[PDB]
Amino acid sequence: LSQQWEAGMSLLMALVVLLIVAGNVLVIAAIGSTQRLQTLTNLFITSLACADLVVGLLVVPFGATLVVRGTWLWGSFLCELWTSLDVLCVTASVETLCVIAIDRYLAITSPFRYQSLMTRARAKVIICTVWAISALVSFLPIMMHWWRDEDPQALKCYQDPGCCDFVTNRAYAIASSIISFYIPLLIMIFVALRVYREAKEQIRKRKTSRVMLMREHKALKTLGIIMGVFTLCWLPFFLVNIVNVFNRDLVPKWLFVAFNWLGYANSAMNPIILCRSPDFRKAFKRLLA
Ligand SMILES: CCCCCCCC/C=C\CCCCCCCC(=O)OC[C@H](O)CO
Ligand SMILES: CCCCCCCC/C=C\CCCCCCCC(=O)OC[C@H](O)CO
Ligand SMILES: CC(C)(C)NC[C@H](O)COc1cccc2c1CC(C#N)=N2
Ligand SMILES: NC(=O)CN(CC(=O)O)CC(=O)O
Ligand code: NA
Ligand code: NA
Repeated sequence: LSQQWEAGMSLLMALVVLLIVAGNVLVIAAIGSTQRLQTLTNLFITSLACADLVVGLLVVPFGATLVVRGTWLWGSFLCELWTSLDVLCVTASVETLCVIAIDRYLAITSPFRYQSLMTRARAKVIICTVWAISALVSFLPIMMHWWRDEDPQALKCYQDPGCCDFVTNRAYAIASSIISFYIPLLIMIFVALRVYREAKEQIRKRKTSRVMLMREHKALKTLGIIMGVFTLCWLPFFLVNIVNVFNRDLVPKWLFVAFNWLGYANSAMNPIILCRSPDFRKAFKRLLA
């Protein structure tokens, strides 16, 4: 009966990996094969799809083995590398979303300046910077062991290569959460709501025709959906992360795990959301025979 749960979960995990990996490869292949999707924003979408792809290839497969076997198989170094890459992908995702929000805000409020100053290459640089900042805030604190807690339970986990629970001290939990997630999220949300306001003002009445603006507004809607779904998927984990460093009894392990998997599920969601934007849909239809 533990074998039918081990087999039951193995098959389900393999399908999660397939969906994440194939969906995000399909997004990247749509953008790379279609003139109409060669927009700056979609370059930023590429960054997201990449973080999702690292989630599907590296993070979920290690994680599934933890989930179904109930112990860590891969030794102490890969435990730390896995954790670091998990933390990095979440960080780079929320920083890219906050950049998309700011970029669009500047695009709609200064279309002339924006289109005369932004390039495909200058976007690729912003993206690079994002991943460099994300890797710094992610990798460095892990590497330096600034996260370690001094409780015996924590110390027993750290001595056991078969334990890979991210048991951290309070200081690290709060500070890493602020810097990796809560500040870029709050900024993304504030700025996105202003983009939404300004778009609304504009269609109501730019020299642009109202039909052209409505088409601009459909593509902005896509990005807003991705942002709201990212918020719904990750905010519970981050709220619970903080409750739990203050009282470990408030959040049982299996529940903590469930919240973390709702975050990982975000990486399946974007390609599916993109399926309903018209330009992406067309491209997916062509690509899949
Ligand atoms: C009118 C006065 C109202 C003031 C209220 C605003 C308060 C803070 C709001 C946003 C912070 C903006 C932080 C800027 C950090 C983003 C850096 C960046 O790289 O932006 C992406 C780039 O612009 C892509 O083209
Ligand atoms: C609870 C999640 C909070 C976090 C949120 C993050 C920022 C998202 C900002 C705005 C929503 C974007 C979608 C805006 C949709 C407006 C489109 C509309 O007009 O509604 C139906 C339309 O009329 C039919 O064509
Ligand atoms: C298996 C684990 C627990 C590894 N999953 C990590 C989670 O997906 C991402 O969690 C985080 C992302 C960024 C910053 C973070 C963070 C957790 C903490 C803490 N203290 N700081
Ligand atoms: N045996 C090894 O290769 C690594 N070891 C030690 C470690 O990962 O810290 C794992 C173990 O002792 O179970
Ligand atoms: Na992501
Ligand atoms: Na361990």
